Amino acid sequence: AAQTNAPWGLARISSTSPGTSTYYYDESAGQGSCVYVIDTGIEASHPEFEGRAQMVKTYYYSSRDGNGHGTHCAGTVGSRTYGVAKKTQLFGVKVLDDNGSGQYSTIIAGMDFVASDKNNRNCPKGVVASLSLGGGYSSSVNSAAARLQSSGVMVAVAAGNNNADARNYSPASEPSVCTVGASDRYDRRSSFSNYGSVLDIFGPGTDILSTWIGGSTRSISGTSMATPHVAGLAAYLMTLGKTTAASACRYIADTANKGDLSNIPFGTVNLLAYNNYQA
Ligand SMILES: [Ca+2]
Ligand SMILES: [Ca+2]
Repeated sequence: AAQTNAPWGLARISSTSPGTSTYYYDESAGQGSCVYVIDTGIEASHPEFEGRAQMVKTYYYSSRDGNGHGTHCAGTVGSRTYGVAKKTQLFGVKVLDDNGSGQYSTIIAGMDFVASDKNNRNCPKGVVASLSLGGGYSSSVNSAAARLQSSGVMVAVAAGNNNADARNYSPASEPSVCTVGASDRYDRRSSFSNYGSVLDIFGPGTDILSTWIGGSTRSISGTSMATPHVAGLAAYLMTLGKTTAASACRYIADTANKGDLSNIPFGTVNLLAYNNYQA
């Protein structure tokens, strides 16, 4: 299948070179996989989700996304127009308040929640969790992210937006999960993206169009936008039988576009998420 005039990052992920505008993907489109978006929530009524999204848990007064950040990320995973995995199932877990902020004990609780809740849901092709959040190093946060991964969920986390080594941020610094850096439309590392040996992969994160609250859309930037391209891609590959939750990050790295990016510091992987689609 082909989506013409796609957002650039969806094109980038199905091409060996930059500058194309068509997203080429298999029709299966992540059908039968599930992605948990652990964030500010998801506006599930947005037309672009087509009834495929729902809130399953909130740690605040309401389950509503009063911010937009979670809706945007969810959109890049699995919205019709803006998503990598256009037929996946989205579940929203609200660990961040409507200012985009959250305590570490709540974030941890949210990851433990997903590990359990997945056993109650029908996800025959597998389970993915997208965590477009982070702060300073915490061994407990890293530990929760490790638990979620070892549960059998493909965990994808943002590297962070400090133009620094990701080793000092969590859950970015947990080795066992899939730590995602950001690139721009010219195949440069995004000027804000963290880097370092703990990064596993890069994805598109500068000027990413996606769904917003109030039924709208908008284009924002960050490692937060790169993470759901990778989470979506994982879902899409698992539905294809190409990989499993335990090895998806490694599979994505082994099948990535190698060496295309510029401004990658020495010791950081130069690998950009790629679907390898061939009609
Ligand atoms: Ca190339
Ligand atoms: Ca890793």
